[PDB]
Formats: sequence, structure tokens, C-alpha cells
Amino acid sequence: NLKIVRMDRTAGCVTGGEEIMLLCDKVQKDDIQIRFYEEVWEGFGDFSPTDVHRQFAIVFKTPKYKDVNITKPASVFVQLRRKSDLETSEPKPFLYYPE
Amino acid sequence: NLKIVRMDRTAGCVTGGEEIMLLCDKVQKDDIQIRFYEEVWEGFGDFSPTDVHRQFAIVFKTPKYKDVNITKPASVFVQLRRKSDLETSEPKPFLYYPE
Repeated sequence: NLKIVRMDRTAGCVTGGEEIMLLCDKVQKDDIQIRFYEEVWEGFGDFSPTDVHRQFAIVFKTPKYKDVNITKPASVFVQLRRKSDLETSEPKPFLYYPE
Repeated sequence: NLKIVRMDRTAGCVTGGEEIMLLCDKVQKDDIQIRFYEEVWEGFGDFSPTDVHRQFAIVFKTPKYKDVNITKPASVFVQLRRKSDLETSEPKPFLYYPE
């Protein structure tokens, strides 16, 4: 089902709050989340249902990473996840960089 | 009809070739173009029908501006335009900056 077709940024500042545009196959705006994770730390993209564009894109802000004092980049994953039954997309790599 | 709902960048290097993601209301992938213009200079976003995502977003590269030697930013407009009958969206401002 779920798929991240493209993201306009695959890296971001460890403090979060940076806007990313993600293109996806069809989602339900009230039953979708963006999960960043590291094998388990997790953080979620910050957006509401109105930031989902006609079920095929999402504009959101990055979560803060677990350690804002990293000295070198921290490799994580990002997936779509349906809130209702926790079905997921295949993950995309994402790099957090030191502030 | 046509509408640019959001763009991930509203500025770009005067040399062009920079990837932008634009969210739009429904378009036909074979009958859509992105027109940058200045009152008339015009340039077009570089993309093919496959870069249009399920009729609701477009990933494209910026055109080169008419003068790559500008010393200060050059304010232009960007609109969607249907190739067949030249119907347009309302324009969005866009700033080209010196290299």
C-alpha cells in the first residue's frame, strides 16, 4: 500500500522544525503519520490533516532528534505509517546533521 | 481551474537547473507547463510528464534567467499554464539571485 515516492530533503538539522515536502501514493489525511526512527528511538513529523495535499503529498516539519549534541551525522530512517493499523511504507534513509 | 498550492522554494540561482517541488490542483501531465516570466521575458520549468506526481504535484528544474550577471535579485512571476489553450493559474512571485 503506502509509499514515499519522493522527499525534497533527505537530511536536516538535529533540532528539527524544518519543513519538508513528501510525495506519496494515496493516503487518508486523518490516518497518516511520518515516523523517523533509529534501531528504538522514534520521532514524528509535525503536521495536521490540512497539510496533506489531496491525499498525495504531505508538508511537515521534522522532529527533533534524540541528541542535539551530536558531533557527526546520525543516520535514521523515515517511513509512512497508518495510525489505525500501523501499516508502513518501506523506509527511506535520512541524515540528521549537527547544529 | 489551475492553482499553485505551494512551492518548496520561491527563489533560485540565476543559472537555473535547481529542483523545485510544486503542489497544484489537478493537472493533465501531458498538457501542463510551468512558466516563469517578467514584464516579456519567459522561461519554462524543465520536466517531463513522468515528473508530474498523480496529477497533483510537479518536480521540475528552474530555467536559466535572461541575465546570469545580475548583481542584485530579479523579481519574476511563476504560473501554471495549460499547453493546449494557454489557461493559467494566478502567478506566484519568485526571486532569482546572483550566482
